[PDB]
Amino acid sequence: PIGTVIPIQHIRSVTGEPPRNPREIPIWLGRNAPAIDGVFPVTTPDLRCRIINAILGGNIGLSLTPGDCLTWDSAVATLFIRTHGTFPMHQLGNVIKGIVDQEGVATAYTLGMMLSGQNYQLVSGIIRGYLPGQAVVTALQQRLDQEIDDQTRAETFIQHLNAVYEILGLNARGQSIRLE
Repeated sequence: PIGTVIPIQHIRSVTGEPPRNPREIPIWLGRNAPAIDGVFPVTTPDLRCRIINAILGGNIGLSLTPGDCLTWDSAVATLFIRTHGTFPMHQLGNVIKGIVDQEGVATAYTLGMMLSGQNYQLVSGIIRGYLPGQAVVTALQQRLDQEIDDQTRAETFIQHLNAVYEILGLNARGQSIRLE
């Protein structure tokens, strides 16, 4: 094969194979995508796409093509888009609602902006409402807002998210796991 043969099962091991529904798999990916990227260098667009579909194996129509999956964000979004008939930014509210509940605000934010196509702010607005501790909400709203660009806010949102999870020292939900 030209490029790199997909270890796939290695990747699936990273993701931990499909979760419950197909409809979950999109968002599910955006979580696992970086992890997949660990196994798989996914040095081509081709690769990226073949991984996803190969993960899920029997996914209805999420089976993207080696030309849509150039980024993980586009693919993950599209698989969800597959199952939810696509959205006119109507759905992102609900999309955020589901992941945050399941995985947490940081991840949901991530899918939401991917699903939304890098207009984080809308997804973020819903997300914001999903923060664990008001310190997190406030602080995030403060620093992540203040970023160097609009998308810098997009980029570092989760980092600040995790950051506030750091300073409050949570895993997320205002736990304060960290010693201090």
